[PDB]
Amino acid sequence: KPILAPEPLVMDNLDSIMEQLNTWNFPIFDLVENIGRKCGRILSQVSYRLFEDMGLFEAFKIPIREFMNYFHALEIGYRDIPYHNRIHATDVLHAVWYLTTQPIPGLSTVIGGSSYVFSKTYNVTDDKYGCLSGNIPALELMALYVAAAMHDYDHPGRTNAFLVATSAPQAVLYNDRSVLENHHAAAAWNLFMSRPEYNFLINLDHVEFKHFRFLVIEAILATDLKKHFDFVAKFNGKVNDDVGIDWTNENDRLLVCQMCIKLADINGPAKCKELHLQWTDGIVNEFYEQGDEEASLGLPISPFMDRSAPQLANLQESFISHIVGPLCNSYDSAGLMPGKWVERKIYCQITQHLLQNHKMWKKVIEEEQ
Amino acid sequence: KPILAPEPLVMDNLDSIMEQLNTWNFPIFDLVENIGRKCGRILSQVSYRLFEDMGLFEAFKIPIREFMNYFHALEIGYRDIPYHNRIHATDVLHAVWYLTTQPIPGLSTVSYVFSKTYNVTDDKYGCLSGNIPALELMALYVAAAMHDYDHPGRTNAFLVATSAPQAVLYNDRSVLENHHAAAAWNLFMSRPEYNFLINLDHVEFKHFRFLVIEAILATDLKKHFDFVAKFNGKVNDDVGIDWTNENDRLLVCQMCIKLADINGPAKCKELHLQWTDGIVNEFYEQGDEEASLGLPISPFMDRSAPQLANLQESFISHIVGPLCNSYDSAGLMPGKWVRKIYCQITQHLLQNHKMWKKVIEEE
Ligand SMILES: COc1cc2c(cc1OC)-c1c/c(=N\c3c(C)cc(C)cc3C)n(C)c(=O)n1CC2
Ligand SMILES: COc1cc2c(cc1OC)-c1c/c(=N\c3c(C)cc(C)cc3C)n(C)c(=O)n1CC2
Ligand SMILES: [Mg+2]
Ligand SMILES: [Mg+2]
Ligand SMILES: [Mn+2]
Ligand SMILES: [Mn+2]
Repeated sequence: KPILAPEPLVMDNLDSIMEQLNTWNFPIFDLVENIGRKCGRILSQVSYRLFEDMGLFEAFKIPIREFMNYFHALEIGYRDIPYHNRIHATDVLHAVWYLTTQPIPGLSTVIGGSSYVFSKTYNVTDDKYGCLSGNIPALELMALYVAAAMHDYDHPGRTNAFLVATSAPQAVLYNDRSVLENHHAAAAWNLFMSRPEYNFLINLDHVEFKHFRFLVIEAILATDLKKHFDFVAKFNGKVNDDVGIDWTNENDRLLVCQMCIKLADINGPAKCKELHLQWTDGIVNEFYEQGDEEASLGLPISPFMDRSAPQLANLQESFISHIVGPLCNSYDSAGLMPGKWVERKIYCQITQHLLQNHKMWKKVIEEEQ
Repeated sequence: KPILAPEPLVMDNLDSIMEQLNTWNFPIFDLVENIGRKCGRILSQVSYRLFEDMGLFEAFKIPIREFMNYFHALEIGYRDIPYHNRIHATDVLHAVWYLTTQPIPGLSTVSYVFSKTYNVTDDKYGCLSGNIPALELMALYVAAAMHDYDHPGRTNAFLVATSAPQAVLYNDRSVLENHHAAAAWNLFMSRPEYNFLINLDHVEFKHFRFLVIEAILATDLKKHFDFVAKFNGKVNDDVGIDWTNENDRLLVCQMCIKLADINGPAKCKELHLQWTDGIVNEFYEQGDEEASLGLPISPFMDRSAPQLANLQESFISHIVGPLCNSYDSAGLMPGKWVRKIYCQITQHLLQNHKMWKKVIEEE
């Protein structure tokens, strides 16, 4: 019955691609081909590297075998669908790691902090640059990373609105409230608890484990796009009406973690053209599969989900303008965006990609009109 | 095989008690004895009478057989535990009906239904059923019937502390209330013999389901203070309660199902004390199980060390009292003009509070 991590445990010939993890535009699809399509190891392998990179194994006496057992079971439970698969989960984990360990221009380190981890890739001795992992305790950072790995577990390639409209068993079970996000969290925790071979958290005390579980759940549930505007408003409030992010306040740290996983979840439009376009193919393929089923069931086809009338450019442009753009703006306004001091001015790779990708789609719109 | 209602759908031997439904201190335990303790028909029989009394069957072309099928299946699924049983569910349904149908002094009256027990000659009175559309009222009543379905006689905190499958399933968030709503809707949808809502259109049905869920989830005591604050907010704000606003009517409905859920301390001594025995018995059963494990026994749950009077007094002072005060302040409490108002409900709550204080002093 229990799914255990294959004898090799850590694969050895992937070192060249794995060295590139500390870039924003990590070539994740090249990693897929390297490892093997539907080999089912990308997540556990990347998880190992990133946890190793942060010294999380040592920080929480995590047994590597149980870690790799759980993460393999987890990744096996991601379905082979175009977008919400184990490759997306790996991508999201890489993004929250990048966002939390890379230099942020003019970020202050929290007074009185000794407990925290730092990436081996964070070798700078600058006072002009900080990173989130210096302001967020290791337990909370680990919670965020595990959440990213878990966050879309057993996704069926349909939206919540679809599950609700068709009274799917999941929607009835969760009373039409964050159906998939509740499922991802609940199923992934159930998986964890089902076997002692999965108990990589054996050395947290009872209090720590309970707090960890709470944080993981809050992070996963924050991925419901239905609550996107509420989260952005609430964060904007703390930066505009309030004294800003109190890194000493547990609730402010939670809210940064949630904004962080949200940005990571929908990072595609903020990547280089190549990655962005590959992820686009994935998501629109899931949408059309839903459109097919909606039609066959006599329900009206949802916007942007008709293969016959795609409106691809409109989907992309509006998604960037209404969702991703405001989220990046909000996150930048708090000063959490990785970036570089120019020669003061800040150069920000993430918002620059988002601008270029937005331009690109606005051009297709004119040409098609 | 589905659970269907007993062939003679309406019982005929309960007429002396069922006419007394339009009193606050409905003798519900006498009805239990009339029907038979574990006969399992109390909820469906009361539901029939109240829906009949409101003309809801006619208002929504509800087929009575499917209605009675569902409500019997529902009541069968309430467990035989001391408090969170089908008798509590019936009690809660009776309370929301009473609160929404009975005369409220100086309430402005505004499709809608009215109780047969309500005369329209007295202008100095209104009732909530005149300000809340029939669909929303029906949602509230069905919610009350469903609201504690398949209760295991343990608190959410217990289920969370012991990583019960339900707590893992609902991520520690309103575990029981999510379960009650989800299990009761699953039951409804499982059989066409249960589809008493067949004649709502798609829009109405969706809105109905949303309202029912919101009412059930509002019974989580963890959210008690938020609801009371929010309601006090709308009352003490400008324009007060806007009966034309849907979100203002939802909060009224939620405050109504909340008051009904914990109505016991606002009943006559006799009823109050019977319900007390029930709840403390569930608490001690949980206390037992907590000690069977290595968990510390929760406050007021040790039978070998009871703080009954403290439990009662603090529950009234911290929970019930503020809720009644809030609800009275909005002017929604049933009562009689005697420029003075006599209010049976707040009167009972005061007396029961006094009673427990006295008991605390004697020690
Ligand atoms: C990374 O690329 C993308 C990733 C996603 C989505 C779109 C992407 O690009 C367009 C996406 C969109 C979505 N609904 C929306 C749709 C349809 C269009 C728009 C304009 C806005 C929303 C919220 N809904 C409900 C949804 O589940 N998703 C999945 C995540
Ligand atoms: C109407 O009678 C009663 C009905 C209930 C409860 C108490 C009653 O009166 C004692 C009750 C109380 C409870 N917790 C509390 C306890 C224990 C004590 C106090 C002071 C306050 C709360 C919120 N919790 C967690 C709980 O589940 N319940 C069940 C509903
Ligand atoms: Mg998701
Ligand atoms: Mg309850
Ligand atoms: Mn995702
Ligand atoms: Mn109840």
